[PDB]
Amino acid sequence: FLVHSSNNFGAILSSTNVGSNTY
Amino acid sequence: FLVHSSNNFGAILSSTNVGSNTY
Amino acid sequence: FLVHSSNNFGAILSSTNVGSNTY
Amino acid sequence: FLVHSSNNFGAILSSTNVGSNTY
Amino acid sequence: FLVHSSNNFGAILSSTNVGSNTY
Amino acid sequence: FLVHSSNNFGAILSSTNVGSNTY
Amino acid sequence: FLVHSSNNFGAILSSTNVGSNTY
Amino acid sequence: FLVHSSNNFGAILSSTNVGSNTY
Amino acid sequence: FLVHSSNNFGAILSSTNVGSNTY
Amino acid sequence: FLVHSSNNFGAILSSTNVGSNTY
Amino acid sequence: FLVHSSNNFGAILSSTNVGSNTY
Amino acid sequence: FLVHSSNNFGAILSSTNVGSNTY
Repeated sequence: FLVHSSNNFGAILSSTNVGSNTY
Repeated sequence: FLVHSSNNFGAILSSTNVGSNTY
Repeated sequence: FLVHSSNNFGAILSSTNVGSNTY
Repeated sequence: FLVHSSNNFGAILSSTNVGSNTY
Repeated sequence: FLVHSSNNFGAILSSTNVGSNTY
Repeated sequence: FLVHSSNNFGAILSSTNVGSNTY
Repeated sequence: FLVHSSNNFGAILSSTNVGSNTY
Repeated sequence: FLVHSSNNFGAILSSTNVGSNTY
Repeated sequence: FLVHSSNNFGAILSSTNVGSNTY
Repeated sequence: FLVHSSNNFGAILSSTNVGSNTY
Repeated sequence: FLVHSSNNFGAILSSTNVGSNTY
Repeated sequence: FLVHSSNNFGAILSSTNVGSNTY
């Protein structure tokens, strides 16, 4: 018997930069 | 019997920079 | 019988820089 | 019988820089 | 029977720099 | 029977620098 | 007069997971 | 007068997963 | 007159997990 | 007149976990 | 006239965990 | 006239845990 509940009521602003690597 | 509840009511601002490595 | 409850009501500002390493 | 409750009502500002290592 | 309760009502400002090592 | 309660009502400012070692 | 030279002769294996956040 | 030279002679294996967030 | 030279001849293995935060 | 030279000839293994915070 | 030279010939193993904070 | 030379020929093992704070 497993129960997983996730409730979100809030504003979420996200910025993600992955890279910009010089080889 | 397992119960996992996560409730979020707050604003979340996130910035993530992964990289910028010179090799 | 396991119960895990996480409630968040507060603003969260986060900044994460992982990298900028010169090799 | 295990109970883990975490309630957060406060503003959280975080800054994390991991790196900037010269090899 | 184990109970772990953590309640936070206060502002938390954190700064973390891990690195800046010259090899 | 184990009970662990931690309540925080105070502002917490933290600064952590781990590194800056020349090898 | 600015000169930026980056030469890489070594194998580079990288894994990056950004996310897996429950709101 | 600006000169930017990047030469790469090495194998580069990369894996990037951005996401898997439950809202 | 500025000169920045970075030469890498060594194997580099990196793993980065940013996230896994429950709100 | 500025000269910055970084030469790396050694294997570098790194693991970085930033997060896993419960709010 | 400024000269900064960093030469690394040794294996470097690093582990960094930043977080795991309960609020 | 400034000269900064850092040469490393030795194995370096490091472990860093920053956090695990209950608020």
